[PDB]
Amino acid sequence: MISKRIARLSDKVRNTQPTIDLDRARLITEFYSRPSMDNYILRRAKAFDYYLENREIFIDEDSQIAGHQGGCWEAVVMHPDVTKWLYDDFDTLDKRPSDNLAFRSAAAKEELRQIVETWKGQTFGDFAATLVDEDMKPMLDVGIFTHGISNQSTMNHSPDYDNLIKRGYRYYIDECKEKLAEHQVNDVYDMEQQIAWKAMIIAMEAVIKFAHRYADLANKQAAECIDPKRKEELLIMAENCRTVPENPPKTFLQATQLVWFNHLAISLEAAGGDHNLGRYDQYMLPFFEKETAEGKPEEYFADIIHEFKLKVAEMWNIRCYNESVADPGNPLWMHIMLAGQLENGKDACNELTNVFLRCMRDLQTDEPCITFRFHPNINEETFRLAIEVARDSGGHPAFYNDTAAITYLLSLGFTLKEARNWGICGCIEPQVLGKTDFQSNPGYFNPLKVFDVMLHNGYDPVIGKKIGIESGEVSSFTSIDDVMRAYEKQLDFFMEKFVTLANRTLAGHAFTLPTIMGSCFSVGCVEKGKLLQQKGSDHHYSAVGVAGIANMIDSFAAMEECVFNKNYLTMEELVRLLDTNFEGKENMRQLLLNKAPKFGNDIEQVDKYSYWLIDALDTSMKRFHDAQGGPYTVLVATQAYNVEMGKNVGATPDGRMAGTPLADNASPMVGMDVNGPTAVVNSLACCDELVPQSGLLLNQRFDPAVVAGEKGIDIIESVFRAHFAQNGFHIQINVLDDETLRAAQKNPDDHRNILVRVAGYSAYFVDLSEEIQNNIIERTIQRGL
Amino acid sequence: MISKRIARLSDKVRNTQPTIDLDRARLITEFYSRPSMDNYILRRAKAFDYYLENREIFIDEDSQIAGHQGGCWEAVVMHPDVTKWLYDDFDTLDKRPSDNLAFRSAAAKEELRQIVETWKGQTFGDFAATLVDEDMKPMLDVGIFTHGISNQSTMNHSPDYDNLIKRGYRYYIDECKEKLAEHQVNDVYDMEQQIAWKAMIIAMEAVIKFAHRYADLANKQAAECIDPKRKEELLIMAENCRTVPENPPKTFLQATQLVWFNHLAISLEAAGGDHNLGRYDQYMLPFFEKETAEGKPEEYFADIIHEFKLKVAEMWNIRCYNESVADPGNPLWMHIMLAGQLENGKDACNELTNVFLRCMRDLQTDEPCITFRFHPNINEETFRLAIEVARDSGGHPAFYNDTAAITYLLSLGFTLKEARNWGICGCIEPQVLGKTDFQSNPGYFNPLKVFDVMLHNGYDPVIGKKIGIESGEVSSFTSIDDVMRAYEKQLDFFMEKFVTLANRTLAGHAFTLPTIMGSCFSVGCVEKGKLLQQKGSDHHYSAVGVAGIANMIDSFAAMEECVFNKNYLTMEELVRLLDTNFEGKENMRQLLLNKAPKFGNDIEQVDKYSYWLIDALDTSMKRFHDAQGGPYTVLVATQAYNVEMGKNVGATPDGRMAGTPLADNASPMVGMDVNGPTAVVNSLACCDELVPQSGLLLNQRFDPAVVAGEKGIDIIESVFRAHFAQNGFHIQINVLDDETLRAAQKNPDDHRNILVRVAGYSAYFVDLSEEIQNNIIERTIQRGL
Ligand SMILES: O=C(O)[C@H]1C[C@H](O)CN1
Ligand SMILES: O=C(O)[C@H]1C[C@H](O)CN1
Repeated sequence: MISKRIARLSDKVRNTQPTIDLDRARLITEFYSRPSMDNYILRRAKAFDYYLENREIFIDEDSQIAGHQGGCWEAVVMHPDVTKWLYDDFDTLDKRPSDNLAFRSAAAKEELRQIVETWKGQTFGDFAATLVDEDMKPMLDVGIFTHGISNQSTMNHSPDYDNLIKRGYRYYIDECKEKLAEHQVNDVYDMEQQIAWKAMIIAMEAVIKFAHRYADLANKQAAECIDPKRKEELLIMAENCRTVPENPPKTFLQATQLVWFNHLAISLEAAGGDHNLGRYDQYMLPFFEKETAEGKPEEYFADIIHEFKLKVAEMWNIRCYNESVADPGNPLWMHIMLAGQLENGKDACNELTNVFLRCMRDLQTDEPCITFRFHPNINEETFRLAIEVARDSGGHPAFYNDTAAITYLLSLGFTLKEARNWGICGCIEPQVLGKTDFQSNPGYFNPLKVFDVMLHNGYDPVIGKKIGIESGEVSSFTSIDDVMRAYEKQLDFFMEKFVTLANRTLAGHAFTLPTIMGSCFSVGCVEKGKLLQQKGSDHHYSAVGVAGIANMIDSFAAMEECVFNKNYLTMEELVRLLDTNFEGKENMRQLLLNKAPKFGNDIEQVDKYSYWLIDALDTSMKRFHDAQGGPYTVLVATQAYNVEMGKNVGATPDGRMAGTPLADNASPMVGMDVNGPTAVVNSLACCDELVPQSGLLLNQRFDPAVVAGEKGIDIIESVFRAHFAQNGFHIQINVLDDETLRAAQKNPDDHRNILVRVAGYSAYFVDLSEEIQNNIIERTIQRGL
Repeated sequence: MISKRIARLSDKVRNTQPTIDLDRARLITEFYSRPSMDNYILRRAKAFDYYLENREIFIDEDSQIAGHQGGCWEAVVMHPDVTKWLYDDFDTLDKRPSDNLAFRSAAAKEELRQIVETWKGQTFGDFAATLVDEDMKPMLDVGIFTHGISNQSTMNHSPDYDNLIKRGYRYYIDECKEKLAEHQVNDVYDMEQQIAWKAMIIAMEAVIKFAHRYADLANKQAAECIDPKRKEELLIMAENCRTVPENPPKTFLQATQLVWFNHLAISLEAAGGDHNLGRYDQYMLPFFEKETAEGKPEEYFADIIHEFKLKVAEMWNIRCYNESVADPGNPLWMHIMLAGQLENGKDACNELTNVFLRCMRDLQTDEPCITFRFHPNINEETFRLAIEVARDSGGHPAFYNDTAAITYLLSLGFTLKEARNWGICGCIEPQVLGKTDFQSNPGYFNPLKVFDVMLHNGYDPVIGKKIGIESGEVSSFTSIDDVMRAYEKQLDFFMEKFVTLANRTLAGHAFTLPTIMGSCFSVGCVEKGKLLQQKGSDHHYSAVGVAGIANMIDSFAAMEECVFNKNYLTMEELVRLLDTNFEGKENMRQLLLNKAPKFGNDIEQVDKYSYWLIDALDTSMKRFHDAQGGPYTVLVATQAYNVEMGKNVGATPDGRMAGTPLADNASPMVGMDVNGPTAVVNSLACCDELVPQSGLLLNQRFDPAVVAGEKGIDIIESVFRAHFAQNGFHIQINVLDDETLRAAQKNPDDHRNILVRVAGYSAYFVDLSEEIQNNIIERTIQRGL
């Protein structure tokens, strides 16, 4: 069904081999090699300007929208200034098991040399490493927590697109100028406001210059164009790129061209991801409505949305070799929000919502993450449509409950009107578009490794050493309640090592690594004259990535029913069994696995511990604030860390074997949800899903035959609405066969469009490692409920 | 009668040609050329270490103290990273008319030209240039004021030698380590403290490593040394440099080695000067007594004090070609304080004060400036000795009244015990040693130029632009009071412009240019974890250098006389008189010249205006605080700006002619004090000399025949004590023959040791330009009072 233009654009994205680009690396390295005493924030604006002035740019034949990250299709942009892993991990850059990257031409050496070696020891990531105390290094080694935003900028940019779409850069530039002219330096620290406004001005004029570069390219190409239809596309492009982003868009294409330009510019200034694109069906609606009444047909807009979506799919955010194994498929976590409600609470679904969903019906892209906002008065037509496409084309959208999200946000200090205008930076975490500086990556926390360390009263078998504290020798435990307290004591100590590292790191950013473009249109920054790292936003909070709950819940139900009720074994016998990885006593392993109930089967005796753990985690981290004064929130998600962190957790009492992967995110352990998906969501409702203010990341998988047709929607819609009626937040669907997934393993070339939801992002199954593929195939296939 | 060793050392300093050095310029430029995202304060510290690990060093055979700025005698260390003037003024650098410098090879181009080109547009001075508003540029151009600290660091450092000499660097390193260990980063700005302590550690361990380079070098020269006296010196030097500044010195020579290392380290980290050396006769006394008890003769200390004084006289602080002619001779303004009171108010003189004065009797060096602290209980021997030496030698103990300084410092928020430990950074401004961060260079202010603009109701005629405001039309002045109210409005306008620019600049240092070493032992910095620029000292205040006062006083007298009293002309006629430089009306200029009283002759009619003017400038600047929260204070001192600011002021009503030098500093104008030196100090008594906190700089010359014999060290007291009882602060004399200073121009190489006090600094007359020489020769010669 898709247009021929979109079929070629899609093909270029999906099939051009991704090549490492040296434009940015070369030009940034040359700018920072000019000695300077300019203040480092002004220097960084000026380095951004210099890079956008000299980098390569192309306009592909089929493109109606100007701009790519590179000067060729599928360029992979580099950040040797920020990323220290580009030194340690350099040799595997073009041999990865998750991220197919190639050099263009054995200018692998221009980068080995002239650049990565030149930066040795002086990258941002090298500064971040100096903030890690000696005791923390074993903690990081065995995977108790990770050191987030230590090789990326603070990322997670949420531009005020609702207002930017009406104003254009020149509005904010003039604001900074007006701010600058009435501002007095009375105190040394007042220079901060001067630097911030100036830097933001320099950077906004930089992007305008960048757009004018595409306009001139477009215009030269137009002069040599014989096809009248293309000649007109290019004169319209050149005209668009002289109008926008500097000025308000006049047309639907200009509005998309402004948002893309701004998105792209943010992507290139600093290493990082997770920037959102706002509520496209909302801020775009005046343009669709106007030009539609002018005669333009639905497909005019469809092709633009498709090119727009493909602009994002082409982007990369390369991470250290290790984050690329646990984040396989390279999530950008760049959301577009659809549906939800307006300020006054009435339905926000519109015609453009449907136009967009019908595009996804015809062509799905790995990114962006499409975030569909359910609410009680959601248009039923539109809701079921979104269900249709999640099952059919597969991949998107995930589904989100406005009533749960607005509760989280109000509990975080937002007003009702603000809460109604929420989106995501990251996997699933709610936030108020345009007015939040959400830190999605302080790091991850591994409750199960902490438990492992508690089962040995502070020593770690894996790396053999004392890294925790004495929470209590295991023989002294009278009850499940006694071991709960011993855990809470170990959890409290490690939660505080982690928050110390995270607070230190976010503070260091404030003295080394700005993000100017991402500040410009975050509400607060221009008004206060403070970039994001200097507390520019009115709202900061940090989500702790809690790597799973299922294994902890199950190993605690297993200890209660098998150690303290039925007394099948003391606890010293369990550590010996666990230490010895069940070598021999595999009869006993089956006792723990079958004789005690497992999470996700709507079994209150195991389900009671979900409430307990979410609560201790919330309580433990909430005795601190982050380095910008905001709360620490609970998020349950592992991405591929269930596998990678699992590799470092010995045998757990739930029956899980040493080094085997954990459950996936907040879902039950593989094989244990034997009672259908209404029971899985019923189990998650014992967490008190109004508590974790940055969400429970939930994966569900259905057999495509059983959820076929129109009654098949009714099954999915029921499972959904039942989740939401219990304050469920997020639900995420794969409608995929066990057999269909092995066919793509044996014959990847014939199944290069099966799109899987991994965690809070989607990826092409053939792009994923074989180890990660089998971990997605192990997921439970719900046959109904 | 001075030791052969001190004669040789003296010759090596006084006669080796200053040659521009490229170690710092080379090594620093090299370092800032390695790209780095490290924080710029940490980077500076590491830059500092790197330079100290690779600069050339050398040890003269006649030296017992290690360390020089260069690897040869009289090296001139360059600061291309800071000084913007190095580009625009490169060409004249080696053809200067009051500096006299030379390149060794064709390293003019070799390196130093190419190095400055590398830095082009990226020096600290370039960044400071951005802080000047458009409308301020004409004001700078015609010399209404000066952009202070725009090509230097905040400088003006004042180490806590009293404690340092007892603790060594290790004490402070360990205090940084302890504080770091306790410190939590709970807010982003808490990282400031981490960065401060770490940078101070790096910088102090760098100076220790540097000391070791000298130990290793001295040891090496010991073993090849065939003379057992010099061999023993070298082995002492080596043991010394393994001891200081890391640890508390144990000996007079070590205490001196420590002081010199610290001073020298500060001078090399960043451009600038005005660092004081403390009360040497005080903190050194325990070592002198213990070693004199042990049989060391006076001559042992006399030769260390001499070499130490020469170590400082060898130093350079190169300024731009403009400052290079208004500050002729390269003032370093590095004071050693002598005498004064102890904490309890008792006389602080001791044997070491005399030993020190005896050295100056025998050998005077241009720097350090020596400030003798007089007070009502001062030892009569010591005081009269100090006078003798000021007379029979390049006058160096200038004289300062403790009662007047302790009054200034009390009005500045200091305690009585604090104010007794006072010294100078700058020319004459009082501060509390170890506990003050005094800005001696916010910039100068030209009240006479402001007066010009007032006479033209806001216009500057030379440039024809209305750079000021509407003071009022001169044709409307009913009274001398009307003119005074007019000048006040103009003064307020330009004073606010000046303060705006100085405040912005001092803010600028706090985001670009640290002074780490000078922060280390400033009380407050290590305690608070703040370098000086981040408000580390408990006391910051800023002296506005007011370019003279005499011409203003005389002009207002001349106007009250000839315009308003005896109606010789009207205000419009006076203006035309002035706009034409008195052309064809020399009768009239003689009227204003002689029919109206002048300043410095104890005539109340004119002297009443000195109170009004000093009050107006104080009141006007007290509307504001500096950027660190401290007050602005008045410093009446022209330096040699009376020539270079003179050239931008038209004829004035006191009879001075367009382009003509102003009166020098806080003195009366050439020719006007005709009634003796005792009357000049009575005239300055109508200033109310308790009001200019930071002092009026007073120059007085005497005919050598008159004040000879003991009826000089009896008649000298005379004019001294009567200045002090009248609350006089500063009384600094030069006793040159006037016929001696003319013969010393025809035979330069024959009067190479003639040292004149030229505006709070002191220099050898055969090192000044002719224009600055013939102007120093127009100072009133007093034949007695
Ligand atoms: O690493 C990141 O980008 C964030 C994404 C997710 O919200 C949790 N960690
Ligand atoms: O320019 C300077 O270095 C200071 C010195 C003295 O206080 C007058 N101004």
